[PDB]
Amino acid sequence: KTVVVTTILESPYVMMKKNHEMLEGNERYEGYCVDLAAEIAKHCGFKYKLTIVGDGKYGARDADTKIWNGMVGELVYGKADIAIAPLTITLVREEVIDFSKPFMSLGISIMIKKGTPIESAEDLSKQTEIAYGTLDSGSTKEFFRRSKIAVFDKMWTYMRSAEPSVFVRTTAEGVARVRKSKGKYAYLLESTMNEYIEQRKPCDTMKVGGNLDSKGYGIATPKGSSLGNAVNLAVLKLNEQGLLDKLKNKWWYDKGEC
Amino acid sequence: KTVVVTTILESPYVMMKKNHEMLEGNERYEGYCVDLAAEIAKHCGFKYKLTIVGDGKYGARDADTKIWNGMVGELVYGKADIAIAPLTITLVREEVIDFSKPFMSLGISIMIKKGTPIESAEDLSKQTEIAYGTLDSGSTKEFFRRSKIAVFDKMWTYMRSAEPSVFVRTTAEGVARVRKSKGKYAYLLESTMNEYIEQRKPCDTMKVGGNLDSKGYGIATPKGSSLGNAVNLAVLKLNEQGLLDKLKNKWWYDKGEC
Ligand SMILES: NC(=O)COc1c(F)cc(SCCNS(=O)(=O)c2ccccc2)cc1F
Ligand SMILES: N[C@@H](CCC(=O)O)C(=O)O
Ligand SMILES: N[C@@H](CCC(=O)O)C(=O)O
Ligand SMILES: [Zn+2]
Ligand SMILES: [Zn+2]
Ligand SMILES: [Zn+2]
Ligand SMILES: [Zn+2]
Repeated sequence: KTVVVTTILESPYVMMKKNHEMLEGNERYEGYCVDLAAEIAKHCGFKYKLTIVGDGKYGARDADTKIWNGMVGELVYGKADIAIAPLTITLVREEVIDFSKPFMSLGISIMIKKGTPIESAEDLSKQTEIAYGTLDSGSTKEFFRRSKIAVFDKMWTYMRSAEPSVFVRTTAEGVARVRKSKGKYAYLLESTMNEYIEQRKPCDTMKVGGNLDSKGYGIATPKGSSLGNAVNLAVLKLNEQGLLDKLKNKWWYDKGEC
Repeated sequence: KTVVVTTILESPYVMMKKNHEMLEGNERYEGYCVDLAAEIAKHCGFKYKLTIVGDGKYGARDADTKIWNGMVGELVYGKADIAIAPLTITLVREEVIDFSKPFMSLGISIMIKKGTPIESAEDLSKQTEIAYGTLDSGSTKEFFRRSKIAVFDKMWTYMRSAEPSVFVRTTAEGVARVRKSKGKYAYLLESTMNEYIEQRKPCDTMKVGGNLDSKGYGIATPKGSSLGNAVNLAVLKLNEQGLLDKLKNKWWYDKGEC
């Protein structure tokens, strides 16, 4: 059976090839997770189809209904067999889906427009002139809502009540807002994405301060999928062989234009 | 039932307290893994006894007999219920034991005596005046014994054939060898241990170069153990509370004396 892979359009993980209208199926896409999907499928011995998550979301549970959206939702409700995307391993997600060992490390980080007078999360929390926000329906927002760490809870208190809204629906929207706002919007997003964007034209953003936490992305499968075990062994093999490092280099740094 | 925890004397993960005499059982020990064990035990709801691996090794499989030694062997042969130690997640181990998601990241690194004229692994490989080696029965030696990277394979060819032997039985022996060889021995070990030692008196070693790979330590249980699931959930939770970040600062940065 063709394994249905859910993923998300997020650079440089999955992107539309420039001539994708003349290509078919998996060939329409390129990027880190496209290359990785090919390798996981080869080492696990399955055929597969890449499908972009319909609602364009990573995955969170609605607080009132308790329905999961995004890629998590496609797995939970049986629409996809596997997710190969920059999907963060979290405890609440682990209650409903399974994750491989992580294939890439990351932490929450701060993106500013160059010259913004902020060097840290503590800096951000202590002022109001520069607004700051995070992506909707993702692990970064949930991180702040739940955190018991003084500085991060102070940030949550501000963000949840800030008007106009400081949350964005896609990473690209957040990045554009940073670039537009003349230094008055900072964006909280994962270090991997922050680092990619810093090396992309117009080279007008940068990552400041240390990461706020330390986690990783995992390949996710529905609970009790037969695929879980083989996928995990494939991730370990590819790490040890050096593939993951090679792919990071290909899509981040060899890709660099600043 | 009291859970038998296997671990290994390795700073700053598990150390006999200087002062101890009036202490018994688990109380004799201190360290990152000692603190982590107490947290895992509290979140999983079990009592436990810390035991130091009998053969003082992490664990490797004998090529001729296929018997596993070290902490891995203690799990495989049913001599302990769980290992809580800086035990590297590897493909060959995952075939015989289960690991939690990683609780700490590390990479292979180079330790020199300060002033040694080496800045990289490439430097080591291209010369012969300065000897170099690694720990026996651990993941670092296997890394080299398997690597296809030109520089690392060149290092392997040298190390496996060097006389006298460049391999050591314990990390402490490796560190002593660096300290007392006047810059003529360099030691390959994990970044975590290297960075700890660099901030300890006599402050005469340092980490040079970047890491050679990127991996993680996991909590290990015997295949199919009934502890596995609860332990993984606990590592997830401790990470998201930040407790793991807190213990890292306690045992690395608060321990600095240089
Ligand atoms: N390519 C790689 O080597 C990346 O793999 C790793 C790794 F080896 C270690 C870590 S430590 C950070 C926490 N480990 S986790 O991401 O599996 C996690 C996430 C949330 C709760 C508990 C544990 C990270 C990597 F990505
Ligand atoms: N990687 C995140 C999405 C990005 C973010 O939340 O910053 C997740 O899995 O939800
Ligand atoms: N962490 C290693 C031990 C130290 C080393 O090999 O450098 C292991 O689990 O085997
Ligand atoms: Zn391959
Ligand atoms: Zn004593
Ligand atoms: Zn606790
Ligand atoms: Zn033998």
